[PDB]
Amino acid sequence: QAITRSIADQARTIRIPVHMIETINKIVRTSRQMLHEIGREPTPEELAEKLAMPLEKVR
DNA sequence: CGTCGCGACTCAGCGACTCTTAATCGAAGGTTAACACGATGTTTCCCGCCTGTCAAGGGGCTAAGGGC
Repeated sequence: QAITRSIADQARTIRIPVHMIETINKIVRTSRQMLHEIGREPTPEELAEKLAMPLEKVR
């Protein structure tokens, strides 16, 4: 928890927030699982509904 | 009358900064526990004060035409 709490801040050079880091990690994990099971890379508009979040927020 | 007890000695050894001078084209890949109030900003309208139209009215100044 401390590494994930600190890696999410002092790793991007811009100090991305912890919740945004976890959201982008969830997005990349969903994209990886889709590439592994479904097939080709999904569109960014599809990842918004794949995680049950706003379509504009994922963009 | 020898050496060794005890001292320096310089020799090796080990580390370490630059790669002329202008130029042939711009970006560049990964790492994947879950949730919760709280205090902290973010973003919309909504009136407050104020700013800017053109208009209406008018008068006052300027000037042009007519009469003696």
